Amino acid sequence: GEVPIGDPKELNGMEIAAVYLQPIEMEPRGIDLAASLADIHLEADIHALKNNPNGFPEGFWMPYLTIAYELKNTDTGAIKRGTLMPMVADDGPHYGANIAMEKDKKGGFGVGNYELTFYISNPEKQGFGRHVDEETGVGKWFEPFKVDYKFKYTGTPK
Amino acid sequence: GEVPIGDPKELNGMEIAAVYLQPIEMEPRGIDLAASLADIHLEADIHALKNNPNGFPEGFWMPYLTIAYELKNTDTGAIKRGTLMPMVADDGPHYGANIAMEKDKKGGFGVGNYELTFYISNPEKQGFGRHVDEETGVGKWFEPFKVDYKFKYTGTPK
Ligand SMILES: [Cu+2]
Ligand SMILES: [Cu+2]
Ligand SMILES: [Mn+2]
Ligand SMILES: [Mn+2]
Repeated sequence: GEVPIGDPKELNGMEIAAVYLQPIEMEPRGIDLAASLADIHLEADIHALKNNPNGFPEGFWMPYLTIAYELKNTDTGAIKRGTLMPMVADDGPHYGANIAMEKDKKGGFGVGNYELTFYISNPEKQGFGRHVDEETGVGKWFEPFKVDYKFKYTGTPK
Repeated sequence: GEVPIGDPKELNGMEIAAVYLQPIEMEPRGIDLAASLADIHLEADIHALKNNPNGFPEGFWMPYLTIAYELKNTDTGAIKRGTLMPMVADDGPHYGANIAMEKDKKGGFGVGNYELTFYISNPEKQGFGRHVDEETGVGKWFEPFKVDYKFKYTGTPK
């Protein structure tokens, strides 16, 4: 029951797609918003492309990325921010977070037209190294960037 | 060059193998022992097996693992410990560390018969989440475990 969010982007040797589905229960507790307090679960699917400049195989999950998001309702004008934390599900690893939409007590996060922005920084920010030697070395990481999406939130799918 | 260390184990839905190379110049700087001060680059190749109980596709590198090593020289008795940090090379991500062997003056880490032990803890120790709902949930993480290797160190590869 995954609803697609806009069109996927291909940049910095990665494919960056967005989806959302029913809220999910995550361990460890206390890091994420609880399932009952949320309406959706946002996910960032980031996998390596062909000939990734940082040495990642095609289709491999891009790990240790630092992802912040910004969800804007174009109609009501409401904006919220958070972070997508790394986790694994039955369809493998991803970056995600439970998000309150209708249940957001501030309001203006119900059914409507939206803009989603990711803010991604490379793995070195989290202590992930890379070889730079002649034989096995890879190229420089990307500078912090962002990708914009546009989608229509049709309501909670739970 | 790349010299293999012992047999690769199949434990806890993972293929765990060990190899060592020539000292690798790594970035960012400061994070690892310098290539000029080292004699080998110890490596731990850990990927998911078929039917992984924690949702990881077959072949995928297992991320966010805490790997501590204990390299002991059975002839001389000299022990040293450290941790293998995550990094990427042109053939993909792995856990590695530059190690001083002949260049370590504090012990007898020269050519001879060695024992290598990895002490691996699950991704949840570094704040890696997992879904536990019925629809998209995965199995419980493995408890901390050891894997043992026996090899003969022949010197710096060249
Ligand atoms: Cu998730
Ligand atoms: Cu390495
Ligand atoms: Mn998914
Ligand atoms: Mn290798």
